[PDB]
Amino acid sequence: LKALAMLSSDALSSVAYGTEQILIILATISAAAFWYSIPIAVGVLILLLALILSYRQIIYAYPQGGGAYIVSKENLGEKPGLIAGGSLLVDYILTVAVSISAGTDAITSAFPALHDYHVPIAIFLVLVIMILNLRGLSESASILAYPVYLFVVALLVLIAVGLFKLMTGQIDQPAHHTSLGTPVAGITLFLLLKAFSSGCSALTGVEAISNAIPAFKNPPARNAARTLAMMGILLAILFSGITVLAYGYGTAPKPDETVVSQIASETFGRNVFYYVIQGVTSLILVLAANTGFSAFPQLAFNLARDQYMPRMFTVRGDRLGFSNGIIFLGFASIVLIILFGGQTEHLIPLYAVGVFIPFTLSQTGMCMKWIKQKPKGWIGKMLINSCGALISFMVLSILFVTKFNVVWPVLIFMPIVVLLFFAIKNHYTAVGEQLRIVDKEPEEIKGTVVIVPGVTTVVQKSIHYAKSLSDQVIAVHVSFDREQEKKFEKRWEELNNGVRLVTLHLVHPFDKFLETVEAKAKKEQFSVMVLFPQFITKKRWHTILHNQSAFLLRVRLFWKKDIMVATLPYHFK
Amino acid sequence: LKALAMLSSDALSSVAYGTEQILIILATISAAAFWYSIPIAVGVLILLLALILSYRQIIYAYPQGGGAYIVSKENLGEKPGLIAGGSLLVDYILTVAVSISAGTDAITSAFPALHDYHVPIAIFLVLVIMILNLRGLSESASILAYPVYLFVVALLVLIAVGLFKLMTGQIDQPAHHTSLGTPVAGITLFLLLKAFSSGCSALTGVEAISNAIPAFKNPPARNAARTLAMMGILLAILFSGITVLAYGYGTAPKPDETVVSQIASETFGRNVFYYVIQGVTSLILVLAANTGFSAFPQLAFNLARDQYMPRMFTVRGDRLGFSNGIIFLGFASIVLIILFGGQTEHLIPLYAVGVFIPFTLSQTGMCMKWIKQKPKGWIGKMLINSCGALISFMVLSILFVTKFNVVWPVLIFMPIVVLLFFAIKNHYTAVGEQLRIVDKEPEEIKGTVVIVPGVTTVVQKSIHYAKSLSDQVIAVHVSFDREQEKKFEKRWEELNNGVRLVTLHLVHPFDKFLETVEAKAKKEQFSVMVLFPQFITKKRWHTILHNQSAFLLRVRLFWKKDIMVATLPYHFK
Ligand SMILES: [K+]
Ligand SMILES: [K+]
Ligand SMILES: [K+]
Ligand SMILES: [K+]
Ligand SMILES: [K+]
Ligand SMILES: [K+]
Repeated sequence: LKALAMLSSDALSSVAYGTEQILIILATISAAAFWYSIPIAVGVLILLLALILSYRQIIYAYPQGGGAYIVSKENLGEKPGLIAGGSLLVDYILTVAVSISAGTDAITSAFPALHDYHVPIAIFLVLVIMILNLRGLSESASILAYPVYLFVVALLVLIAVGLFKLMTGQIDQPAHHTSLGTPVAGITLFLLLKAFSSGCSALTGVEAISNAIPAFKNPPARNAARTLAMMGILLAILFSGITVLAYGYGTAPKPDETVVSQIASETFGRNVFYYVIQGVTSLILVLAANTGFSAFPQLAFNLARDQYMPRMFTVRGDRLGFSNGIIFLGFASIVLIILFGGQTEHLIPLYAVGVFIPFTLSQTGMCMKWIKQKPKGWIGKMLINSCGALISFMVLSILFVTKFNVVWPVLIFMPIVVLLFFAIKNHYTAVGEQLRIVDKEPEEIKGTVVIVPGVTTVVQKSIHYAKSLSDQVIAVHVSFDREQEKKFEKRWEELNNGVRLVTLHLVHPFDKFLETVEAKAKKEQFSVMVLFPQFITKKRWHTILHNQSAFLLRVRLFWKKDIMVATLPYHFK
Repeated sequence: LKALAMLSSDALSSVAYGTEQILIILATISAAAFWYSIPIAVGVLILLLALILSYRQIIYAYPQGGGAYIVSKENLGEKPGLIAGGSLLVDYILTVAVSISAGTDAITSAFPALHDYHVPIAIFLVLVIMILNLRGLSESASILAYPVYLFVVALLVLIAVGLFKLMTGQIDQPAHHTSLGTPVAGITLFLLLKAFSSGCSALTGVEAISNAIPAFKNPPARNAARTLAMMGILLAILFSGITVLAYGYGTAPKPDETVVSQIASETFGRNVFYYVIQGVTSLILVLAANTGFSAFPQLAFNLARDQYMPRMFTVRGDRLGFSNGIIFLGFASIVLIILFGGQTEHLIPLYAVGVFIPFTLSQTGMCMKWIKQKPKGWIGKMLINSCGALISFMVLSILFVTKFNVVWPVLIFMPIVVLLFFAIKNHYTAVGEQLRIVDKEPEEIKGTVVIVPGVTTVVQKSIHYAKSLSDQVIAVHVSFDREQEKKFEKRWEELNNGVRLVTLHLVHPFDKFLETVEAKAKKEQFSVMVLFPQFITKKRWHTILHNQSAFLLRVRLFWKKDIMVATLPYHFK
């Protein structure tokens, strides 16, 4: 069909948290008489129109379509362009944190008795999304694509009946502010732009369609651009309908419920249809967290090349770093939920800074790319991108110069990631310049000893493979607290074996024996090799509790020694 | 010297949380007119006297001295005796959780501005104790032994000056209840015994001196018994002094501060000496969490024998399961802090149930051991242990029949641990009966092939070791997205090599090639062996980002195949 839902779930889920909650909280904490919801909503829609035309330009200029990092690096260089990668990391961590925190704030308003603990509902929803991305690995075409349609039709029919109730001359909240003009004391243009900055976080979703272009099965232009156009107009009318209903009634920002909850409550009764609205909004915020997890590894893959991430992300979702990426994203999301509670009123400036550093850098890089050449309608596209850069930059600077008590994790976390990316690049240059040389051949050692550490079928199998693979093999076993080691040697010899054994009488005597046999290795020009066994079950749960003592301990011991180890599996059946 | 501090830190740290906070909370939530602090404190001291004489009996009967599990198993059997192990696990998890939660509740009363977030101070203190037990591994003789002395002398001089202020005829809180008699309506004997149960958790520390007997360097009897006697009398007079001061003033249980904070505040001003009391009480609660971590692995070692835990705990602190034990204890402590907040008002019945299942089972097992024989003063020791069992059992049943909204993790978590211990014992019996047989020798395969997966110094070293160790060796390398594989074979051959190569054109073609070469292994009676390289750095941080793609992926691939692998280290220098 179409399948725009895996990206529209990140886009149009912001009609619940960063729209009326944060904006109306700032307007009430000024003077408790708000009427600037409609002009700031129109200003946010104007900034949305600027961003959707700028990303139409970026998609029409890149059919490859990797947005917000590749353009920044290739049109800014190295020291910038990489900060776009760091801020997309902060945006991914915070989109799963903020989407889950607003999901719990919209699920502890249908059943408000469990609002005492709602930090450990957030960690539970992060954990079930992390599990269903790890072991389930669904990525299906029904569960990820039906609730966005249900949400759009649900909020549409709610906006229809709510504007119908606000119409036909009926008052449904007799307390109501003015309509036109009537300024209120204690309100500056600085505070109005403060509310415009904090309420600008409704449009943090178009980055998802600019960062997840491929698998369209058509020409890339004129199709994904029109998908982005439909998503932009749907977010526009949805956010405008929710803010015109919240200005329509009283709708104070109560510190236990959201704004869409109060809209549904005073619109269509307490509990008849209201439960499907809170249900579908919790589901949509959960799917937005899933889109954050799903769009992590494309950034990780675009940064693994050019030697900035660990190298393991080069396979693009063939399960190497997808596990480590999912675990890191979940752990940083959980520690941010813990540091900020299940609040979704403090994390919104963090998430907006994390999404409006990449918009700024992407627009500046597109501006420099359009100032490099003058091909086709030059000054118009240049002014569109530069004005978008200006308005995103003033949004970032307003969100940074205040709320500085919450955005200290960005100022800490960004130079750590930039310094680490520089260190990984320097390390891979040093490895590529020290390694990849032309040398000679070694001694051609022509002789190898095989060491193996009760008389057991696995022990006799491993010592048979030892005698097959080499000669002069040595069996050892650690002996303590009794006299049975002489009895063990006795029953060994007169039961099965005739091979050589040199027992001992824990780590320290073992590394002493290995150091002595390494002393009998260098001038003798003969190498050394230790063979281990491994017990392998069938039920896949007994990976623990069988071999993870000797294996882990002696593999930890077997560094700085230059002795090759080997494992032989038994595979219990 | 003496060094009783590593156990007295768990014992006499309970003068801050489970003494006046919980007891006075229950007494005020009845009727807000409490005078039953003194009789319930005397009843708790009588139960302390019973427990200290019963543990003097257990220590005098066992110079080996492993308490609360070994006596329960060897005098009750298997299905009981093991529940003592499960409840000591719940007691260790909850002693680190409750000690850290009371530590934060006593550090957000000296500087109360940071009382907004005090769940993430608890996780930070659990993490710094987990780190200082993992990598630091201090176990010193000054940092773990000076603050217990400082705490005892601090609370002693505070109790001295506070009773001096309550004396010399001066009122320091003009609101004061009655002294003798004067009953209050809304108070039953059921609620008085409820307060006795919830306030019985002051004496949850003598288990630490009953579970950590050795390293005394003397005769075991008459020395550790007198150490336990001094600890018992110190907890007795300390808890009695704190409760007589809290009855001396008003001392309501305010929901932001502790009881020792209000005692110090109305006793010796707001901030002159009061900061050293809150400092030393936070330090002592931190050291009690450290004692929980330190006394985990002795239980783990007494349960690893007799085939109930994973086998890796047999070395008794030689760093095998000490890491996994510390990580599990920290993770379960953190998830209990998260589920219950930084409250230390809900977790106290959980921790008291977790400490009063083992006291009950230990006293019942000692009673059956003293009913087996009639050696020396039979009926007196029998009645002492049976009365201790009765009073601990009624404390457990009162704490279980109410506060059932908080002790559902015990009723869930205990059959899971008992079922898992039964499953591990059954699994080791099945392994011991299927393995350890007498069989014949295999084919004596007499021929082995060596497989190794750019032309590199590590590649040429590994292929030289391959040619040295065996013949007919095969080099493979995965080839994709270009034509250079023919160029790679070309430059391989006319640059250095003359060995055999069979290239291919990710997991699926690799396991196809391994399945085909395994098909060329069985009727041919020749085995197969894959050699890997490993890059080893010097700075110890580059364990990641070098080899953890191919190693992890293909070792995951190399199950169900019966093919021995081998790693060869480079060790960058
Ligand atoms: K979202
Ligand atoms: K985003
Ligand atoms: K996104
Ligand atoms: K404690
Ligand atoms: K204990
Ligand atoms: K303890």
